[PDB]
Amino acid sequence: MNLRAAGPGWLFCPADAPEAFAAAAAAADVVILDLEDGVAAAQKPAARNALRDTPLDPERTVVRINAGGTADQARDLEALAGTAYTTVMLPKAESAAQVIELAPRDVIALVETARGAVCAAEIAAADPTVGMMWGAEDLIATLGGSSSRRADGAYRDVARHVRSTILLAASAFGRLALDAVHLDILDVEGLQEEARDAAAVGFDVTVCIHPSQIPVVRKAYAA
Amino acid sequence: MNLRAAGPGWLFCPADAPEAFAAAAAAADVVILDLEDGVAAAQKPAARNALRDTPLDPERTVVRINAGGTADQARDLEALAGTAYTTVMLPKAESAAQVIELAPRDVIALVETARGAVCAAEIAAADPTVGMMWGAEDLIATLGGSSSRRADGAYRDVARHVRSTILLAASAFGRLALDAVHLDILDVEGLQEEARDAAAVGFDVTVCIHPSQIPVVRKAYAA
Amino acid sequence: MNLRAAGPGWLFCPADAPEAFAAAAAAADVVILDLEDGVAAAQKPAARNALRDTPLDPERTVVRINAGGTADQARDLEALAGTAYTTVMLPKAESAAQVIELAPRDVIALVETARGAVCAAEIAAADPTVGMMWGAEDLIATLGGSSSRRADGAYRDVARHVRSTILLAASAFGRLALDAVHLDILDVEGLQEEARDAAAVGFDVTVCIHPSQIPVVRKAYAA
Repeated sequence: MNLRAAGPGWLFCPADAPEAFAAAAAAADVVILDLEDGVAAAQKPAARNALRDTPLDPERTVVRINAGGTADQARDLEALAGTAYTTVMLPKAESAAQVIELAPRDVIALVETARGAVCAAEIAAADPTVGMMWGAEDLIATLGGSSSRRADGAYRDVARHVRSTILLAASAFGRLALDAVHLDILDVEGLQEEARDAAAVGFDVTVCIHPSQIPVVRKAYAA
Repeated sequence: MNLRAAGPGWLFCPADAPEAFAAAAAAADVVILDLEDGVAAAQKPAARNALRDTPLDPERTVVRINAGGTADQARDLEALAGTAYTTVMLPKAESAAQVIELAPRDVIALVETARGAVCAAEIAAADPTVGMMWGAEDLIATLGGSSSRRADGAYRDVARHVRSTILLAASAFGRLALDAVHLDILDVEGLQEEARDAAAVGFDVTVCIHPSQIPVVRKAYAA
Repeated sequence: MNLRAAGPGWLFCPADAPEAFAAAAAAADVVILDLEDGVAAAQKPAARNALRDTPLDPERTVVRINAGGTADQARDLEALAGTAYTTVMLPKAESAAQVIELAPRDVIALVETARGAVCAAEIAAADPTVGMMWGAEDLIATLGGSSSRRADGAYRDVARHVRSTILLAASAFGRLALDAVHLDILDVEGLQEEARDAAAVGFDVTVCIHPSQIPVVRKAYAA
């Protein structure tokens, strides 16, 4: 894809909700159709049919698949064979090997565990990689913690550490850098603060979970 | 050991003070009997006899030995042969090789130098490792600095950087993560702040230097 | 050189301004004569003649050359052959290989790109390296960003992350650690804050762009 030519506003859309695909695509620069956490276990088969029967522009759509080694991932790759999509987002990306095994597709590696952070440069360097993203929620969960943000709302240090790690790793290997979702959708002040910072430090994209976030991201990345 | 089954409150006890061993063990989840800085050069021989003649429960006790390559470390390992202890804490841990050479014992690697930080993942991955700890005092000392904390009491950036480095490295390799000692014992406010943060980001343990710290650690790690 | 014996106040002096070399050397502990950004494309040939015809004490002077693989770097190394200088500062240092290729000279590697940060330990370990420096301006520029500092004047997280990375990498390999320039020359409050922090965490040097900065650096590093 020409991912860098598309704007900074990427938007997750659960793949079991095809009646929303068209609105997502007109609201966003790029849509991430999601087969992992946006979709309940029981509705994943249905998401996979929707992925095949309701297409979006493949130059502006990526698919978030399930994690390395899972049965769900194998079922997802089977469903993708029926589409025109070329670019997948790998959750819980923990090794170069997990990226390589997705060739010949392009991969955005979403690093949200300790192992992924420690191996960030190896992941970024892997031949299929075209982008690196980070997520604070599952990072804190898999570390054994309870809260990604302190009381005043700033990320805790380890999240801030991983953020920089992934920005550097992506940029060292010429990859797109994607900043993490702002989970408090109505907190537009917080999102503006993060997206302006993201833009200023050289993130390419801030990923969004609701269409209302897109304008604020696009404005933050203006100059 | 089943270190994860024991609580979050670990407590250093100088090994030259056997009259205190029993009180330490009833106050703490785990006791670290110390052969390094808690004991003066001249009293180390005596600590080593105390280590042999006054035993603690080996399921709930670890021994802090001296650093790699030192004569003191060799004398410590000789004294440990006479005990039931299985798990040692290696100060100034700087390489996988320093951990490997302690096999077949289990090792908590205490990283408190630049080299240890740079090599954190290699240290964490080493087969004997069961835990990773960090210490800010000797990190700053060996870097050539003078102060681990700024005027408002927060750690300086490099300490905060090492903290996250060791949390990630431990968690990437399935190891226990131990947060650094709060040296200002009477500053219970500061300890509560650090331990609640430690718990929230997935530290398993906060290490203590005085029995009064244990309750505050155990409460911070509650939920 | 005996770089550690010289003071903490290093000062850049554009190499096209030889009428200023003597004043720079009396104002500073060490002078960095600059062939890269302090000198415009058209004046570089002239800088190189000045470097040869107006000598400074080689025990107290280093030369900032141009980047790896550039024609300018090759012209710089040709000009240096005519001098008594032994120690060069490599901008945009990105690999051990870029340092090795400068042997047998001593090298201060100035890390100011993502690749340099990711490869910091490899760079520090390289045999010619005697020092590591970082720069926030070109780090942010090459990452694709616009601002190294937030509104309240603190560095953005990625700069703070690289700072610590380079301090650790230098110290892990016994190298001098050089803290980044304070670009707002008249902001002596900001420089004092950074230099006192630098000194406290074990930086050896804070690099300066104007002679007025030297006293404030030397006082910050006192004890």
